[PDB]
Amino acid sequence: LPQIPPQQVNNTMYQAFYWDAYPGLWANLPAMAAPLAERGITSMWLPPAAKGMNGTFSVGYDVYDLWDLGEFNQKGTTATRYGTRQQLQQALSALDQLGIQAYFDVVFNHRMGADAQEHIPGFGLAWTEYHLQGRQAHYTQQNWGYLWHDFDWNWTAFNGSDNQLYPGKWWGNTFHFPYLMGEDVDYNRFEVQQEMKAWGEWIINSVGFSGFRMDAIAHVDTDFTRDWINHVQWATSEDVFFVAEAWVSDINGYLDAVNTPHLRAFDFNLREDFVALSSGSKDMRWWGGLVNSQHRDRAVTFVDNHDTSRAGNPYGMPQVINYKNQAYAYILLREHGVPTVFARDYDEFGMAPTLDKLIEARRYFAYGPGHEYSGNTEAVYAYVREGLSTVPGTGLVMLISGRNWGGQQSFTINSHQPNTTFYDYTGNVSGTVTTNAQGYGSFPVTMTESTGWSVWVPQS
Amino acid sequence: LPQIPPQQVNNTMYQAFYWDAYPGLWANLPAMAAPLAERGITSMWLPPAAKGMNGTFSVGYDVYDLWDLGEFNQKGTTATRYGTRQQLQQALSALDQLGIQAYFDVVFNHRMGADAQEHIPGFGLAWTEYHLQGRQAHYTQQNWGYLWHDFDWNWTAFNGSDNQLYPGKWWGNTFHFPYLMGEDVDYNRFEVQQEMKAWGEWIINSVGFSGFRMDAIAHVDTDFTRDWINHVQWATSEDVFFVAEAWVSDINGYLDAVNTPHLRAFDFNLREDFVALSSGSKDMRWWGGLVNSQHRDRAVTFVDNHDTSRAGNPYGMPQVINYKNQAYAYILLREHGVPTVFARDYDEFGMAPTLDKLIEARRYFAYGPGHEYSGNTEAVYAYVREGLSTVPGTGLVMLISGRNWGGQQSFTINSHQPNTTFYDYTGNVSGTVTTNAQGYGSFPVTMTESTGWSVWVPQS
Ligand SMILES: C[C@H]1O[C@H](O[C@H]2[C@H](O)[C@@H](O)[C@@H](O)O[C@@H]2CO)[C@H](O)[C@@H](O)[C@@H]1N[C@H]1C=C(CO)[C@@H](O)[C@H](O)[C@H]1O
Ligand SMILES: C[C@H]1O[C@H](O[C@H]2[C@H](O)[C@@H](O)[C@@H](O)O[C@@H]2CO)[C@H](O)[C@@H](O)[C@@H]1N[C@H]1C=C(CO)[C@@H](O)[C@H](O)[C@H]1O
Repeated sequence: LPQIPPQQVNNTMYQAFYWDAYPGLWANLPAMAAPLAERGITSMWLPPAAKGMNGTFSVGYDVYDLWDLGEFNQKGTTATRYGTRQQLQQALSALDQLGIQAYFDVVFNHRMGADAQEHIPGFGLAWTEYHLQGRQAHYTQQNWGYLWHDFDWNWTAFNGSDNQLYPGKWWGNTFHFPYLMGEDVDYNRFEVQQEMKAWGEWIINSVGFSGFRMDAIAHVDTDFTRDWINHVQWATSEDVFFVAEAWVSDINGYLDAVNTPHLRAFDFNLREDFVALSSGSKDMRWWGGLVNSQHRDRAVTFVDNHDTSRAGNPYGMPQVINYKNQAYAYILLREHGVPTVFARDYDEFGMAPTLDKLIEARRYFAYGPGHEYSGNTEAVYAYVREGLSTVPGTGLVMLISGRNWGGQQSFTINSHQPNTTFYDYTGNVSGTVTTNAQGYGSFPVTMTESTGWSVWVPQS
Repeated sequence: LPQIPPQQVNNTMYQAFYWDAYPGLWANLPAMAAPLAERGITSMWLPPAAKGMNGTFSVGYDVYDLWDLGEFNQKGTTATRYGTRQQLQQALSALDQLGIQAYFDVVFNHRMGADAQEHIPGFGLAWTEYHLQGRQAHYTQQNWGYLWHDFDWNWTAFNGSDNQLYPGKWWGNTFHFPYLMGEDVDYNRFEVQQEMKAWGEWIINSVGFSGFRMDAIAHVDTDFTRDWINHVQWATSEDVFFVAEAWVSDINGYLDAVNTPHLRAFDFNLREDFVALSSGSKDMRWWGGLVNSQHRDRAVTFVDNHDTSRAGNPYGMPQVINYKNQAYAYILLREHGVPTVFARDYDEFGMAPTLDKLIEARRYFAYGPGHEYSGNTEAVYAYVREGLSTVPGTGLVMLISGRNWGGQQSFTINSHQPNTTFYDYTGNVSGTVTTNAQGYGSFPVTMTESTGWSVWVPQS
């Protein structure tokens, strides 16, 4: 396999959970991640790891105490759904030896599970008194100095609940609607901003994560988001990875509003093309999405996540059932974006036998400039990676069929590698393809759903 | 002085010329560069280095042969205005030794100085026959292989001239008007595109430049522009620098049209604030500029260049007569953008003494998160750099007067450094400032033109 200079290895993200998945994940995470690292996964998005209101039953999004990573006895348990902090720290060390960066699912927008009610003057009853043992232990003046503030999480830490404002509050400068659920956190209050900057430092520099997936971040004040990202980046030696879950109509607008070069965003709109792909009738010449937009460099592409694919389909999203490998090929091999392999696809749906080779194709071959194919048809999409002049053996000519016909079809494509012989890394088409002196070869693809993708890369 | 980690040192650019300046620059450049390296200049925008139509009298923008860097006798001289290519290579070696990156001023849009005319069938005479001895010497099949194409630069390498298209030609997809001057090069021709890629690799990997100032590039086909940048970036092991001279009304839309993360652009709009500043009557609360836009991270800021500041004022631009040190402070110490120090200001106008301390202020202290100041007045702008937690002694509190009243005014500002004693690195205000437990100090600034900027930094 071609050997890539480490600093140039493509980042391939793996979402290491789906809904209700993997109770006790932390203990098992080293084993799960060992083969994934061999394939070419270089980062995993872990489920929200902080204590949530429903204890071991919580997936993590009903977050209670951001400073309690399965360490303190609260909400009925010490461990989270996934395990104790010790098991998490050992998981992080294992992933570290394996070369994998772990991203934290931070839930900034809301809190749930108050320890007691309060009477808020001029308002009434609210579930706003939060005790937060983990905060008491780690958010101390000794640890954080200038970022430490003596204040209690009660109703003055929140904008409000049930889309009603608490006295003297306002929702903030939010790109989406401000209120989603729970007790909406007031990031217009200075002491909360500073504590969150301290927590971001703790997660990277002390706990040992390498980046964040930012839950519902478009419901959160945009100025705080920018200032917290900017603070954590300046505060860390590594280049920390930030990806927004900004599930809005205009994700380009959201990124321009936050206005930090460190923030990426999930490509929600590219999925609509995979929805069309699943029909088996999509015109394979047209592709939209963030990854073909003026923010394409800041795109994090995916096929499904725990909201889009979930038993019962609770958010009513159209499903991506068919042609899923062609969808994964599209996100994995093209030059732009950081792609996400979804655990439910790899694991539960059992797509690992075919996905394994696509992760390797991205890992060891998808390098050099990218080229679109003037010869795309209504039924076949093709794409080229030149490869690396420095690394002979890189480059790829990929083809995907959006039809279930049977048989093959071939396309004359310029690989930009003269007089080079290729072969199909996927094992879907047999034989070789030899290019001519100007770089062109005749590459086939199978016109089926089940095997309708091919990734031709140069022979050893 | 604070010791900044090598990979974190701010980029500070110096445009190493102005109009008609420095005949024989190459021999004198290492001498000029050594003290500037000490102050903190890290990159130098060098004048267009390729042979021009006007020989030793060519600043370099009437470019004739891009492969002739002063190595071949054509246009009446072997050496350019700035020297031989031997003397250029020696200057680049010395810059390497000083840790200074060199940026090549590439002139892609047009050619001038045709050797003979051609009778274009169905058009008439045109000055299109380019002999190009440098191209004969270096653009060879043995040197470049796949990128080498056998063709001569005659009328079929250009789109037209005098805003008139040649037969079969179109102007291309250009953001600005396509025609500026000379023989407009056809970048919609494959062979011309492929040759320019070869040349880009040559400049970086063989001559030893580190980046590019892209002349008149809004007039050049946007798709070539993106493809060239991306090709050169992939073909270079180092992180190559690219700044566009896109002198258009909507620089944001230009950078979105080219759509590569590697391209920066000059912030022409911010200069309009410095024109206002120069009057002595600017409202210092208000600032525009690309550096304050959604493309701020891709801004290259400056006060003047060889087009805006020139004897005779050839393009009718308003001049920044006064408050020039305040302008420089503004572009040098704020967190976004890469700033440019102009040789005409440093040298001819004698600003070196004061610019020396503001360059050192950027090199050594301008790190960590930036913060705007809520208490800006019509007369005073202020701004804070929080500094680095890992490097004690960094950070700064800058203020700039836009008034010439005399005396001093003090401003209560959060420096984000508790219990810290500051002093004015510019020496314009005597004494020290001591911040309280929460980081706030009372920072003075002189209300004058000639001394009205202060840059408070931590005592050592
Ligand atoms: C579940 C999901 O809901 C919201 O997303 C909606 C978008 O706002 C809309 O644009 C709409 O078109 O569809 C989306 C689904 O209705 C919300 O904005 C998202 O942040 C949210 N996803 C995360 C939020 C959670 C915490 O409240 C979790 O429940 C969820 O699993 C997260 O992925
Ligand atoms: C000198 C300058 O001319 C053009 O610039 C104009 C802009 O296009 C307009 O938007 C307008 O506002 O004013 C500008 C000045 O008239 C052109 O676009 C620029 O590229 C050009 N600058 C470079 C071009 C040259 C030719 O190679 C050189 O003469 C000049 O020194 C370069 O800096």
